[PDB]
Amino acid sequence: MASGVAVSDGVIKVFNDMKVRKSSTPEEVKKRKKAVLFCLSEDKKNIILEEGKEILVGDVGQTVDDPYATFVKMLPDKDCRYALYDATYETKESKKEDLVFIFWAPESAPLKSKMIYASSKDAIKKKLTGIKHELQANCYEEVKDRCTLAEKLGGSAVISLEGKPL
Repeated sequence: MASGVAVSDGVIKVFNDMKVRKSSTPEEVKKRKKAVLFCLSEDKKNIILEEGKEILVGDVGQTVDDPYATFVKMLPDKDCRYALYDATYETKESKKEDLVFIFWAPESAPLKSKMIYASSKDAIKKKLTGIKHELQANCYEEVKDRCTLAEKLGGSAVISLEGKPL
């Protein structure tokens, strides 16, 4: 077995909402996932998503002050996983959102949950179909760096990455 990994479909199901967003009123658009932290199944060969690991956007104003912090927070270097963060920044003109597949691949992760992901980075995109943007890091600094997510929107005119951090 070369490509030891098989998405559970739902990965696309939970992502289908990220690509299309799926909003309407102010009581919904706010409840948008700002970092769907996925993860490998138990068999260690089935790309799936998590249930208790998915940050939103409205949280920034609800109870949370900085979602980007929640990400790396539950993004240890020993837990190689996937993620799709939304570049909800505020440039000198208006706010924008660039879906960036935050590829959490900590080189120091467990080989028993890393050899797959690394060799699965392509299996995942097999369904994503060359996702628009993305960001893969192997360090808390690289993942917990505001400038990092500001490297695919236009820092040249970004007065804020979250209306505060920048």
